[PDB]
Amino acid sequence: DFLPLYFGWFLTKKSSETLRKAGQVFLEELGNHKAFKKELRHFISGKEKLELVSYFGKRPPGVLHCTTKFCDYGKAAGAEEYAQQEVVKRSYGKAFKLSISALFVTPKTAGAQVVLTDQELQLWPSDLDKPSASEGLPPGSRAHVTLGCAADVQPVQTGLDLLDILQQVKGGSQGEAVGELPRGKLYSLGKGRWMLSLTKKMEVKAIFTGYYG
Repeated sequence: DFLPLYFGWFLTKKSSETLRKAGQVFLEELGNHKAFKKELRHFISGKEKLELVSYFGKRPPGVLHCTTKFCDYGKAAGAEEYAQQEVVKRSYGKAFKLSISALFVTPKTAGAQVVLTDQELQLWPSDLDKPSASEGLPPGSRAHVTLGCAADVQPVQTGLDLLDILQQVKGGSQGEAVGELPRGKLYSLGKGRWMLSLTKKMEVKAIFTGYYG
């Protein structure tokens, strides 16, 4: 009896359209921003302008999601232990509201930061060999929605990318906002990394369930 490929919160059609459009507008605004344009060298080693919607060409086709535990049908470490928790079984098929606090972009991925409630944090995995990228950071900090990936990148990168962006804000290194977009303040973390802090947290609805490929 096998597990899904992964468990996660799957956004409603409506919420996915909303966040998807938010991400795309952000990519069109970021790519046109003069602060971004003057840093293109720290972005692509390739003078004309980069179109980020095109740059992030591998995108989710339909509904968006926030992954909790990648299971690979039970091949992944901790997959069974995770799937067996009462809270997971109990939460299966239930609606949740997810709060997105920021949109981000690196040379590798574009995504949205999810800020989990403590209830939702109960559905966040407690891995038995923790990532040194994750470590130092409050649990669930890795929670995100993938918006796009560059050609050579696997969408699991997005999470590592977000933890990286946050490792720096932990060291108070985000620095001074270099711009004001209609939705929030634009931060340049360097190394091709960008973060938009939303003035107002987007709220999205999603169903907690398992995806089987």
